Amino acid sequence: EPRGVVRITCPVALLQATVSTMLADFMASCPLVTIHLEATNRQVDPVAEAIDIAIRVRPPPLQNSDLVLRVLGNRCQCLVASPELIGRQGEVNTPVDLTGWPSLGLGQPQQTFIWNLEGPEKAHAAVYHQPRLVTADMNTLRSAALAGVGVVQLPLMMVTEQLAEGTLVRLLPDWSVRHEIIHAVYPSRRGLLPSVRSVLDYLVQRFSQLDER
Amino acid sequence: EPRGVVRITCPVALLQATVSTMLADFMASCPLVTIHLEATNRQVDPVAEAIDIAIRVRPPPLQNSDLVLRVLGNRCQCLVASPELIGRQGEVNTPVDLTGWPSLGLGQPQQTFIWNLEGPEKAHAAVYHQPRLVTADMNTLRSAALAGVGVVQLPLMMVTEQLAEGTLVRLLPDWSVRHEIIHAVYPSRRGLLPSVRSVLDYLVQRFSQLDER
Ligand SMILES: O=C(O)c1cccc(O)c1
Ligand SMILES: O=C(O)c1cccc(O)c1
Repeated sequence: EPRGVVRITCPVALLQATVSTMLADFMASCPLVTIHLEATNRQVDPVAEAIDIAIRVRPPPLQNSDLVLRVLGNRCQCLVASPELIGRQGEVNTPVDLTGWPSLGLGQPQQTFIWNLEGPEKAHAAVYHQPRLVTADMNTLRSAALAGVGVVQLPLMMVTEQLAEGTLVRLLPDWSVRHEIIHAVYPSRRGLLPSVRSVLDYLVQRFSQLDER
Repeated sequence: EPRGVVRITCPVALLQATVSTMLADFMASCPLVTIHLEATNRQVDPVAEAIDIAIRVRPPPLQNSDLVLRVLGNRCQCLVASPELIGRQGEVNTPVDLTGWPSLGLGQPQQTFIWNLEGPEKAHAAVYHQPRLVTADMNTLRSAALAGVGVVQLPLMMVTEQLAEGTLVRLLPDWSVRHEIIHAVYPSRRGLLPSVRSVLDYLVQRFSQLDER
């Protein structure tokens, strides 16, 4: 019954870990729907590039633009390093202790990398680091952290198996990094289209069925 | 001993499946080397953007540009679909039989998607398809193919576990799609730098230790 083309954008790590299997199951149940899916980590302007659904992962506050916003879930972040690296660099009891640790950075080389932390008694700390590895691929960062290259901040869901095995260890567990909000942004008119709506509703139902943090 | 910044580009699927663990191990053994790694599937111009090492995956023939070329390995491709999809769409004994099958496409939406095939007795076939799913992420394509959304062409190394389980099946096994060559392209002067060379040599040794096809 739903038929037409739907143009979607989604960050890479979220697509591989979560969104891909949703879209696969949707397309199996809606044979007449065509999906053009750009896997990119760039900020996408939905109105100009005529994007029907743009999935984003950003920390609050979020864009109060003219676009419609639907929240899909919250994902917490954490600072991790390997036991080997911890054995060499000392103890981390306050954010100041991270100064000088080798680090890894998610993004582009020209960016300024800073860990924003909130701790007990409403304490805030902002720790600048010069990472020796900079990339947008979360898989590569996790493998580098596993080898003890540097401390890195990753989404919890990306490292759950490693932390359970002990091959990665959480630093400063009493402090917390700002959480990220998985949300979908769409132009008001595009969501009216029947095919776009069916895709939108199915994602909402699938994300509601998840109990990830 | 090696120290400095090395700027590298690498396609996503190859980075996640292969190149990431190499760079991780290298950086653990060379603490003074900084790596800026862009994970992108775009054609990178190394000379203009001042890229030290650009890793590419393209079928032969390759660029005879002024850049230095080092071959790292050959990766064969194959056409796969799920048993369920095969049960619904009929039998595939010649490339003509693929006409009309729902398909998936690796790339951008505006591209023209054609399967180039070579068969027995030096027979060539070129099968145009209109894919209902278009993306650059290989993981998403594999999950869609697993759900029976469409026939897709993927690198063999990406589907070895699926084919062994039977959840994906190889179409037209007597025909072959052109193979892809993993190679690294670098400006002649940039490779002279000590840090770039150490990275280059380590990749050459690591890829030589692989016996992937
Ligand atoms: O929960 C996830 O799988 C996830 C994936 C990517 C980014 C992110 O913040 C969260
Ligand atoms: O052999 C691989 O892992 C590979 C990964 C990506 C592309 C490709 O042609 C091959």
